[PDB]
Parts: sequence; structure tokens; C-alpha cells
Amino acid sequence: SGSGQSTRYWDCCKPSCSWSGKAPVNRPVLACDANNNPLSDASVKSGCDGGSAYTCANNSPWAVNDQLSYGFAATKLSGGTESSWCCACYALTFTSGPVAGKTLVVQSTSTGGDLGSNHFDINMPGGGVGLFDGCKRQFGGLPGAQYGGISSRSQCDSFPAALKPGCQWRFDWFQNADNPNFTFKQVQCPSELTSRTGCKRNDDSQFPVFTP
Repeated sequence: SGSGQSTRYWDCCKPSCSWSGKAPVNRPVLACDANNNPLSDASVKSGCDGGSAYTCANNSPWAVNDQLSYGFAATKLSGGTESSWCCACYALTFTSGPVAGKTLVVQSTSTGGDLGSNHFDINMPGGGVGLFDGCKRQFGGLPGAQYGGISSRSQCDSFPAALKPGCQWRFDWFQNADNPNFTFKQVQCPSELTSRTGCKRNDDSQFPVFTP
């Protein structure tokens, strides 16, 4: 459905698609308590608003081969609304930086800030908390700059264990790419992603199957 710019983030906040009535889905994205246990109760208040609900650690990216990874993102799309992108999946093909040519299929779990025509803020632990430091409340905070997060792969060594794979993915398969550009198209969600969030759009079948 177009081209866009990526950034990186992990702020630990309850994802905005974890709330009820936001999109036509079977159920909202599962958030987690501070100890990474899934919350079936979608009314729990976000740890970024004085509450106790956080992003589940399984909202992390991973590689299945040197060409293809799966992950999650906050999206802000031209012509769209939360009701059209929450729990939708998109295949991104990177067009710049060291990852140019690689493919990342993400599910949207949240609404991102406006940046360019179709911003994808890609989840990766240690990518930066930005404006809301929920990770401070969840477990005392993550190292790293407010925007961009950590700068060395060793800094992943002190993360909560469940956050270390996604932290290291950023330096391994993602090659520490700094805000690469991409083209993207909406696709049916691989079960790899909807099994983690539990959230599947009623219109999922309206879009093409992803072929690796």
C-alpha cells in the first residue's frame, strides 16, 4: 500500500490496540502484567498512565532466515485510522540502509506518531522509550538513550531475560540499521504473529497471503 520511514522503539506501554472497541477484531492485543503474564482483562490501565499493564515481551522481532523476519510495530498510515490498522499485518521490504532488500512482516499493535507518509515504529527492546518511560515503572528501566535506545550489543546483557532476544535481533539480523526506509503492503497475518497477540482482524482474509 505504499512507502514509508521506520524508527525503533520499546516503551513498555500497554499497546493502543490492546483496548476494546478500537477495531473489528476477535479480541484486542494481549497486554501483560509487569512479570510478562498475559492479561485477558483488556480494561487494565496502562503502566504508562499509572496502571499495571505493559507490552508483552513476545511482541519482539525474530528472524527465520537471513532474508526474512517477523515482528510488530506502531503504525500511522496515510488514509487510515486505528480501526483500519489495529492488528493488521504488513510485509515491509527495506529500501535503504544495511537491511535494504530484506523483508520484515509485522503486525500493528499500536498507533505511532506521524512521520512521513506511512510511519512504522518497529518494536525492538532497547530501541528507545521515547516520550513515555513505562519500562521504568515495569522493572526499573532499560538502559539506552531516550530516542534510539542502546548503542552497543553488550548492553542487551542486563535486560530482563524475556527481552534479550528482541534486543539482540536489532544488532544481529537488523544490522543495527538506523531508521531505514521501506515499501510495504498489507497481508494476511501469519499465525506466528496472531498467536502472540491473540488479535486477528475480521477483514484479515481481504488481503493477500504472504509468501516468504
